[PDB]
Amino acid sequence: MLAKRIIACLDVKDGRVVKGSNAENLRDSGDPVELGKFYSEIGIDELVFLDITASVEKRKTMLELVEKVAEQIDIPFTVGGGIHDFETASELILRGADKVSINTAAVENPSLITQIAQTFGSQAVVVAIDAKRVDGEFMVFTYSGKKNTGILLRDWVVEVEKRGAGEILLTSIDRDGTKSGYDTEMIRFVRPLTTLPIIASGGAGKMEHFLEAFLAGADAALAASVFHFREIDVRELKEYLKKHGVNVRLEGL
Repeated sequence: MLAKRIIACLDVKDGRVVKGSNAENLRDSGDPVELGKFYSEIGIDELVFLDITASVEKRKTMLELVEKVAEQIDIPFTVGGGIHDFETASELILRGADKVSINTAAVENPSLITQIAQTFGSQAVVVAIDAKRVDGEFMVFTYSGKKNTGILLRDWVVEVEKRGAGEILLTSIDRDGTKSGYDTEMIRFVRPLTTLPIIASGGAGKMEHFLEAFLAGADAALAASVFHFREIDVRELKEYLKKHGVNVRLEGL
């Protein structure tokens, strides 16, 4: 059966991971190399490096992060945050990013998905879909959740797979950071619409939330807060999930 993955989202500013959380077991929890390597060693399956500024000097600083991270970590990582075009995605993958996450640029140019997939393989292209329920209908939002595109989530999911994406990173904006649970209604809504792996994102607060995301059909669970704020232990989480039938990888724990 398909693997079920636990993925940590590391928010990045100026090539460093947003700090303020005290990893007194680490020398510098702002270092993407040291932090990513640590997560790799404690059982995280993949990383996402999300540039949350996505703007000034982002291009160069993210390239340097990729160069340093790729040579030191042994689990896959995705980069995202303001990847606007094929050349930017290409540079990141060529420097060692395993995957790139595109969102606004994909909505505005869906064949960008296909271009990356054809050059680098579909597995290198993650389409991040940020959605909200708008008057009872799931809609796609771009520009960090500030633009309702008026595109129905249902239609965009189908198009994204048609365009050759390898995975969908499905973020419920309205649960993100709330620690209130993943948007399992959204996950369940998307599940029958695509055969692609769905990375659920936004809302994780406790181990049981991960179980619910997987029961809703997620193939991976992404979380920022619970790892950033050191609220959940990765090994304890995987043991609990495996006990409840979820096909997580316990190797190396």
